[PDB]
Amino acid sequence: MVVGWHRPTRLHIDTQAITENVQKECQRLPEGTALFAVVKANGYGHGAVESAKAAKKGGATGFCVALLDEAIELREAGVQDPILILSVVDLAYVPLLIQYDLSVTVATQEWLEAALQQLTPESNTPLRVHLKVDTGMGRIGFLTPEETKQAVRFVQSHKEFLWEGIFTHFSTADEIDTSYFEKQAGRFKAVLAVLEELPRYVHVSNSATALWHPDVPGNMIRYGVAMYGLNPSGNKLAPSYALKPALRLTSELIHVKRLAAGEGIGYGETYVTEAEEWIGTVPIGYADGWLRHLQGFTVLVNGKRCEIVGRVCMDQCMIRLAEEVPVGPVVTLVGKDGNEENTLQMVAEKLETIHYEVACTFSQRIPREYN
Amino acid sequence: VVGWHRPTRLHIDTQAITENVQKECQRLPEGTALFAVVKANGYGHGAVESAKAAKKGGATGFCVALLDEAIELREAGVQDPILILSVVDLAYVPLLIQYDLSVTVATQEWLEAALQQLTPESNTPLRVHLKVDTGMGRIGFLTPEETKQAVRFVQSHKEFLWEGIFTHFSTADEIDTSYFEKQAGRFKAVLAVLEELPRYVHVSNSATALWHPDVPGNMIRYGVAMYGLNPSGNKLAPSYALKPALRLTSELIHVKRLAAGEGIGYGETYVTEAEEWIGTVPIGYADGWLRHLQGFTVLVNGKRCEIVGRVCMDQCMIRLAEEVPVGPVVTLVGKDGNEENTLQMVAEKLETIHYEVACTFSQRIPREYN
Ligand SMILES: Cc1ncc(COP(=O)(O)O)c(C=O)c1O
Ligand SMILES: Cc1ncc(COP(=O)(O)O)c(C=O)c1O
Repeated sequence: MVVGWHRPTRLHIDTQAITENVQKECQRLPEGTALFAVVKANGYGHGAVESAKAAKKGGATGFCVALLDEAIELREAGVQDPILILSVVDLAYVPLLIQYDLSVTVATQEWLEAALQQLTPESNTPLRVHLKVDTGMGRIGFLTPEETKQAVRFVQSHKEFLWEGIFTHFSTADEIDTSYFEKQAGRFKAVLAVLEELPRYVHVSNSATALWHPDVPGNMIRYGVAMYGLNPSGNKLAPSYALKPALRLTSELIHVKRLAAGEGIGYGETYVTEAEEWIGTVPIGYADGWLRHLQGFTVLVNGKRCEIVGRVCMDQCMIRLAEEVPVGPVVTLVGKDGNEENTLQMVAEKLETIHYEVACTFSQRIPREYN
Repeated sequence: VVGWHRPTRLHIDTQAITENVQKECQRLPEGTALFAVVKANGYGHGAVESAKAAKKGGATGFCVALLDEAIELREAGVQDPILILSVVDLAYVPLLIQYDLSVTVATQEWLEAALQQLTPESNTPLRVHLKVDTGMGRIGFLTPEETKQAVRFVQSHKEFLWEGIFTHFSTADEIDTSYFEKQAGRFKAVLAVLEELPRYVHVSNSATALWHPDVPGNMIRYGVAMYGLNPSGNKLAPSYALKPALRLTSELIHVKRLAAGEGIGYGETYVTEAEEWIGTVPIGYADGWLRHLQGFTVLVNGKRCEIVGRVCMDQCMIRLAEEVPVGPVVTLVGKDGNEENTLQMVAEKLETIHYEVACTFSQRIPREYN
């Protein structure tokens, strides 16, 4: 697939915003605490490499990725810092981990026992492994205190290995009620407790934890959404410091026409003109990530809100303009214009999801520009 | 970034796309041509590999939405006619000319302006396809009086060619054919002022081709049907057996048994009602597998497995029946045993149409062909 360069639709990524967002968080964490920038899913749709480079200038000394291929892309970009693949890697790819000196998470001894084989008798390239203990997310990890204790000692029983860290992940750190959270921490504590040695990286925090549960054991935080300026808790809580939106979505009217009252517009004729109306055509559709369920949403033109009317097409949608306008004026889908602003949170709410998903859904067909 | 190292894949059955195009071509007046619309990267399946498959099947032309897309096709070796269905900014007229691409024209001014930039020259015309708006409400000339001036203008200057004219139906798949007839009537009008017609007079898409085969015109823009999807969703039965060409797969990468009353996934939305085996599948909403796919069930060893707990950005959890090890294949879309998952179903869950599900599957999921 290609990216719509010759089309007015565009995604603007304010890099400095990321940097600012990262710097400010670094300032609120102890001097013995590292900031790892998690840029998975192509930097949550903003672009990994750039998010990665912007995150570094802010104080980040490590990176968190979700796939082997994503960790490799960073290396290929010149990223020379620790990179942690947040999930289970296929044994068939162990050698790749050694080649790019990537850090992997381990969730079972089975993987480690098999990983040992296919691993040089004494390699000068030990495999950096972070053991994940699952005290509540229910996804992956050891359900120790005993299981981890066995995993760790096994990891140290072999020069082929090198355990960089041990971590857990909270499922409700963005929740008003903190009862469940406190339980996960208990399970993590119960469990470093059974050990006698600790790796260099003991991490448990994500954006939400870092913002609302600061006084929590650990020396390294995995900073995600917050660095792109998005409130990790939707609109349930206020960040500890003013985040700064890094994503803007722009397009332009490429056709403007007046329709008589009583005319149907779009598929299924879900909409019918109520009177003389000015309808403008915008070159962005669901195939670009501007989902169909966005119909009643309003975008910006010349500082005024305009209702998308009618079914959102695959490659475009229609907005009822306020007053007659030529084609060409810029249409702000996400971002500020005049006294009005469209937040990714707003789009998420219209879609009944979280901005996490909205940002990740924006197709690659939409060119991203960084400044 | 393509996740080639992740056990998650998208299987495109090109032979299927080919067969779908063929059967259409056979029930077609034959004299009438079939143009394969492959915008949005072949509706998520891959534009080039789809086009190529549709040509083997009988397609003698292509429909794209973006100038960029048309150039992908050309640079890929496609010498057949490529029609850009949207309006192309004037500043890119030279490129249309360069790659000899057909362009949609929905206004008079565009034509008058493009003329100046055109010639000055006497070599290759600008293949124009005029579009009248008789209902959709999107782009195009909205009266028969207009377009008349258009074709009149186009046929006057040797810079253009007027390769065709068309319109687009908005409800060609609704059981109620009311609004469909209206549009057909207006496009009828319309033609009923022109004393000549261009090489192509297209009007129908998947839906109308499948249910309104008797509508006038000599070429159809075959869209979703070639991909094996019911253009009406589940409202009408396809005029012929469509073979879906898309399949989505992955595999279990972590299996475990949880105690009763154990929470799973963000917000702790799911709680074990008793000891059970949970599975972890490497695919989440960042791949297009949306959060609202929560209650949905996938297939492993020919058995439904409910996706429990929240869907994460990169993966999700499923409840397994028997226990079992890591490695089994997970069919999110397709057949497995006697069970089957359709985009339709996936569409039903998300509460939208398969068109959308297809186009949302992230670039991060490797497409494999055969
Ligand atoms: C294990 C893990 N930690 C941290 C993050 C980041 O959390 P958040 O994006 O809320 O800050 C994610 C990223 O994909 C992750 O799954
Ligand atoms: C004008 C036109 N015809 C055909 C296709 C739609 O064909 P189908 O409805 O079969 O998907 C498209 C979409 O890109 C198009 O807009």
